[PDB]
Amino acid sequence: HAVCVRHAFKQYGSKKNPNHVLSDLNMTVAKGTIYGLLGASGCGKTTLLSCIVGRRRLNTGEIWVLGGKPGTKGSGVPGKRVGYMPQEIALYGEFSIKETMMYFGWIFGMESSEINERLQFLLNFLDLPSQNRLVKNLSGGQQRRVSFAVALMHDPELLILDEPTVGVDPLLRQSIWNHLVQITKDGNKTVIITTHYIEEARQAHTIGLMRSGKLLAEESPHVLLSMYGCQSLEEVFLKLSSWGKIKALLQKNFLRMWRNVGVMLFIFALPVMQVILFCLAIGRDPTGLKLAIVNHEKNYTNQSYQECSFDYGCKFSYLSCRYLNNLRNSTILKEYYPDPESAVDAVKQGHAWGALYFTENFTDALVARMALGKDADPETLDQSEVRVWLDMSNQQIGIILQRDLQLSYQDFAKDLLGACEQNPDLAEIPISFKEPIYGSNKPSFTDFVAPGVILTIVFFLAVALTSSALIIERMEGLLDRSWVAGVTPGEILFSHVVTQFVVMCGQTALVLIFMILVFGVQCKGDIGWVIVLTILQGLCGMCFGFVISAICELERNAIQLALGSFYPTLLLSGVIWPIEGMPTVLRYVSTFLPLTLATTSLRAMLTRGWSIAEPAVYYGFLATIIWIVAFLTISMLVLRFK
Amino acid sequence: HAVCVRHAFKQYGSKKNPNHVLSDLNMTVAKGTIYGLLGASGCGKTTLLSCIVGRRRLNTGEIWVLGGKPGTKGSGVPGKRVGYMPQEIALYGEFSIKETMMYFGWIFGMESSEINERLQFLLNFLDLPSQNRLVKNLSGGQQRRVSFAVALMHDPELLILDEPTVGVDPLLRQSIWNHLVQITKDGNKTVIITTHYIEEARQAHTIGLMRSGKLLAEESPHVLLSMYGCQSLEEVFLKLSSWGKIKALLQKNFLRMWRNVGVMLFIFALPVMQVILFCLAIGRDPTGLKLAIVNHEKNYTNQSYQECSFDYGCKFSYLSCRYLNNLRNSTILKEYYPDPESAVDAVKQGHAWGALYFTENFTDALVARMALGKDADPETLDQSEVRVWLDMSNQQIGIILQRDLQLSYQDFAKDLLGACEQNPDLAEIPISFKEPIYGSNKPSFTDFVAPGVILTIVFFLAVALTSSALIIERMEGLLDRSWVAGVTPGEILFSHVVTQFVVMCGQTALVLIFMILVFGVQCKGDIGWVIVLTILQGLCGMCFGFVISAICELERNAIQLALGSFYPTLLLSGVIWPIEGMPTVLRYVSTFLPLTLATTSLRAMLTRGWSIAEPAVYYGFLATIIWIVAFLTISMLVLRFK
Ligand SMILES: CCCCCCCCCCCCCCCCCC(=O)N[C@@H](CO)[C@H](O)/C=C/CCCCCCCCCCCCCNc1ccc([N+](=O)[O-])c2nonc12
Ligand SMILES: CC/C=C\C/C=C/C/C=C/C/C=C\C/C=C\CCCCOC[C@H](COP(=O)(O)OCCN)OC(=O)CCCCCCCCCCCCCCCCC
Ligand SMILES: CC/C=C\C/C=C/C/C=C/C/C=C\C/C=C\CCCCOC[C@H](COP(=O)(O)OCCN)OC(=O)CCCCCCCCCCCCCCCCC
Repeated sequence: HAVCVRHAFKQYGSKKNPNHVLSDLNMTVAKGTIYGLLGASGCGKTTLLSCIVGRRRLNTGEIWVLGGKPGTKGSGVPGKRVGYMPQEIALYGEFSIKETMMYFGWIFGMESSEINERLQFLLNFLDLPSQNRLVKNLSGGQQRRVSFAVALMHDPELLILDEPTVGVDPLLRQSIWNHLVQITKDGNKTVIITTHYIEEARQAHTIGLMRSGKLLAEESPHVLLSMYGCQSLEEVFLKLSSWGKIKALLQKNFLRMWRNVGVMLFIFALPVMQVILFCLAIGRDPTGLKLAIVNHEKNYTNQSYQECSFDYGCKFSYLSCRYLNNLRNSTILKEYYPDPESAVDAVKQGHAWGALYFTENFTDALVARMALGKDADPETLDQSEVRVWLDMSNQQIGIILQRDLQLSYQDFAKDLLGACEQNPDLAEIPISFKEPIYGSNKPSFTDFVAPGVILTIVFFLAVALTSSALIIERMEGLLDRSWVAGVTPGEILFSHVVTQFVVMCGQTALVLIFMILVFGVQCKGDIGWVIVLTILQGLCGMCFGFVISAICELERNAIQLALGSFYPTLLLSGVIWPIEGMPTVLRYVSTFLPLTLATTSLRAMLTRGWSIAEPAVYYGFLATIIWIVAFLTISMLVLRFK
Repeated sequence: HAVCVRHAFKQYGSKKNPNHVLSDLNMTVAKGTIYGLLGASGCGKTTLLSCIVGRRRLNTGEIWVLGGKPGTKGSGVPGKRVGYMPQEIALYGEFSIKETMMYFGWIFGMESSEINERLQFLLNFLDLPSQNRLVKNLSGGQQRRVSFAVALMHDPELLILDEPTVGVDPLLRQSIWNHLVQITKDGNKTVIITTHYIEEARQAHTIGLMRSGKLLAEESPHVLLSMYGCQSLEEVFLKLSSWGKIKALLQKNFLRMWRNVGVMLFIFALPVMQVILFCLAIGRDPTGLKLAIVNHEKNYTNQSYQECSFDYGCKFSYLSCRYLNNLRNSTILKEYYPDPESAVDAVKQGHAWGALYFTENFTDALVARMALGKDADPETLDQSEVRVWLDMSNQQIGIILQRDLQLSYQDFAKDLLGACEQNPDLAEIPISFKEPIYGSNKPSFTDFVAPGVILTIVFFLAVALTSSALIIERMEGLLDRSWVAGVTPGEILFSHVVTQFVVMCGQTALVLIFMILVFGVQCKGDIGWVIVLTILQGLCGMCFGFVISAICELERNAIQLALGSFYPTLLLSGVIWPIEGMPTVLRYVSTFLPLTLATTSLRAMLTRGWSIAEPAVYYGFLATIIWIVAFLTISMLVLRFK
């Protein structure tokens, strides 16, 4: 007996809306015959076929297919001994017909010599175009013909065809039925055809009519016609009551990316462009700021000329052009106005960032202030000071202008004394800053954000790749077709991890080369542990794509959940601002987030050179390991009940 | 004479590898009969039906349906004079059956009173569940029946049914065919039914067999059988040789998103949550910074207690506990260590950010330095100074620590004199900063990024909503089904712009309220023009969704195209860092980007209170207007050659 289903029962949904898809179903399929299964809808037959192949399980009843229970190692129901043609075209695009044949033959263990003979025979028999034509370039009928040829290549002892000829040319239909008759006759082969056609399954040696989840009758066609006395079948029906699989899967995964230029540009040319733009735009010091200078010790000539001239040695000739000489040249441009009212007006518009206004007696009052110290009259204290009106609406620019205007006075003051043979240490505030313990006196903001950009690119470009791949592959029956072919779920998962591991290693090479070698972001720590931490974040990101793909069933719902969690964690992990800004209550919560302790750990490796032994460094390695385990437990728990 | 087709030549390709989908094709449909079209594949017949309806145009020949050419004057072919049932289920999910019938009835202009009678009749006739059940909750065999009911409800004079009986129970197929032969009984009605199943189109009055893009024979079924002598048709086919339509579309647009809890949360609850997290974590000043104080003038008791006391009046008792009282209590936490080389070990680890180290001779050396002047010996200048070893690996924390330590010395110095009846102005550097022209002396970074975050949320929440809505509709056949109902593309586009405009107004109100009324972000300028500019950036975002949806056809390629331009534009529009830091060549390129000049214009209206008359303000209005027109032009050119 090819198949024996006895007292099959099946339920769907919850108790609120029970669905008795199968109820007390009996079925028998002998060896060497064709068994047509004609049903009204398209659900009971598909559910029965899924129970036969082993995908589903019966609530009550018994099944004996090919010798033993489906998928129990007592028989080879999922494997080379069965031939499956799904209702949908569960084929791979971007695959030539020859490549599809090779992939499935390797999955079935066929040698490459016989695959070519079978391919040539099937191409000659099924009226198909050249083997090199990609499947995505074919029409619906040719795609269905290729899907039918896939189920015939390994010569199984049980064929399960789901509407094999729905719109096939009538001559081709006749040839197909003749071939099925030839292979099934006087042999061990069996065919089980499921169709909505009532009038095509006349050549089936036994017909089973489905209704209300049970077989109304099951007899030979002409026997049914004679016994019920009807001219055609419709009148009778019109009654009022293991390394070869992994190698095959590895060459499929990499070839599914090479034929998508959009995918390669998104996961290999976007990080390179993102890193280039970040290192050129973020963190650098502003370097074009303009200042309106009103020097009343010199005559006004132009808005771009002042003839600031003085004597370098001594005698303190001007001291207003001498201060402006020490001003830093890279970030401040000098503009000249003849009136403090005319210079403040420029600031009130977008023509300057500040005003200076040296008074006409700046020199005399400044010398009389240093010489007569600790008892200077209020008149001197008012005529010897520079009056700066600043535009402090921008925080970072206001910081630079205040820093560069007070720092230039220190150099100016260290030049006045020292040119008259005095020590320059007399012009220093008692608060003296010694050599920094870490870093330097001129830090950069792009060194603070660089650790956060590296981890965010790797983490969230693996959530996108895994969720998209495992969802579009599951929705078109590609996973269910290869499961019947004999590919265990462990082998499906192993190949995805290896493929994703290699991809994330290429991204790590590109991101770290451009950040460090080209744009000169310092790495004072161990380069070996930076590579390990970046990769561990990629695996943690990949494990989050398992959660998303186990919850969401549509692409549009997965991207909302991926983007709905990428934004909040970016603003709480301290990538673009120090973690010390948040309140104490909000600082506790942010620590437990996936990327918070990993960004802190990477920032200490690069900016301070700390090793793995430091508590602040290995806390970012233990935090990723916990989240890898947590993301796997949640994903496994979701699949348990759903 | 309903449909006449003469010499209908239609071809697909680019004149290099042409596909002849149609050839010399003559076809006449007599009024008052049932016509079956029984081709093999599913593309030639579908192409012919699309030409008949009016969707497409031919290359040669004439098409004459119901009086005149389709889609032109002289006929009502696209409208209420035809009834179209597509090959795919083109129904709306999240719609009850009653709501679907009301929607399609309003499209055809029938009164809501007589829609009920048709609904009840069709419900009873087609054996369907209660009208309150959602379409998505129906099975696959009931959605086809609902589609058939939709195609039959307004009582047209020409029914074009595309395989209405795929998985229908025979007891219902008989009733459907009886209804079909009953309505078209010596009347004005015609049915054009196209099937792959030859045996079921026997009841049709006329049959046209299609092959290779032409009709092999077109005669009565019994005449076809008799003239060739065959018993069934299978052997014979073996031939080796406006208001009301806009109102209806607005209800459907506002009900599609109200019935999707995921969509409501993404576009209404995520912008609110994003604004809260940004205003609580980004831009604020660090607060818990710890310092390691070494004070050799006092005894050492604990790591948290030092018993610092002095005399407030005069005589300068300790002057090292006096300076520490002026330290800012908010940002600096004081810790005490016994040795100068022991507190540096705390900084080397993560237990502090700096060290202070007041010497044991600090009080006597400081009072002997300020009381001497310019003649202090080098020994005194070394014993009267505080030595700070800072951790400058963090740029932002390094600024606060240096600013607070230098500022506290000014308040300390301004307190020494003033308590001894001296002029406090004596303790000032000549560089004196007057009152800022714009802003205050303590600017906030979150005020710099807030104007850039408002525009980014609104712009990219419209690219997401517009691209997804217009891609799901087109790929599911819903756009084409309503076009045959008479809904002009002008009314589809007008009702979409209205739907998005109302949504972007609600988003603007939520973002502006949670930013200004709560969290107190300053708004100096006019609030009337802040709302206008924010909405104008929303319309530019929607127009970018037209370009994406007209270029991409799959869901996943629009996601990558949208994200592939979101990230590069964020790093070039000066949202998170001043645009003055970028190199000059990159600065010129960035000003032409969609969001650059708009962010600058909104920042000036918020932080300085500038009006529309300032060039820096209305340049952001001009750039948004120009990019709106450019985006609309690009979408039209793409739709021309595609
Ligand atoms: C995917 C996961 C990750 C993707 C790869 C990640 C690349 C690597 C990481 C890059 C980081 C490096 C530099 C970061 C520094 C940036 C500073 C910042 O972070 N700024 C902050 C603040 O400070 C920033 O301004 C605030 C920002 C957020 C703004 C909101 C934008 C939301 C939309 C984004 C674009 C559209 C995407 C299309 C999805 C369509 N969806 C839908 C489908 C179907 C339906 N339907 O069914 O209709 C829909 N309905 O609605 N939507 C529907
Ligand atoms: C970085 C990691 C951070 C944290 C780690 C982890 C925590 C654990 C993972 C936790 C995720 C949590 C809950 C997911 C649950 C259940 C979804 C699956 C059930 C059904 O929800 C349907 C589809 C999917 O159902 P689907 O199969 O596709 O539809 C049927 C198709 N025929 O869900 C969707 O769209 C969700 C769309 C998310 C919108 C993103 C913006 C969110 C803004 C803030 C949200 C505010 C919440 C307020 C609560 C209001 C309650 C009414
Ligand atoms: C904010 C404003 C920004 C800029 C202002 C703009 C002015 C113009 C905007 C122009 C953008 C438009 C069209 C671009 C062109 C053409 C795409 C559509 C044609 C055909 O591409 C097929 C499908 C579409 O076909 P599909 O529907 O998916 O398949 C159907 C199968 N039958 O496109 C896709 O793969 C989208 C996947 C995008 C990948 C993102 C990568 C981001 C980093 C790129 C790095 C540098 C790239 C260098 C180019 C090298 C070329 C080898």
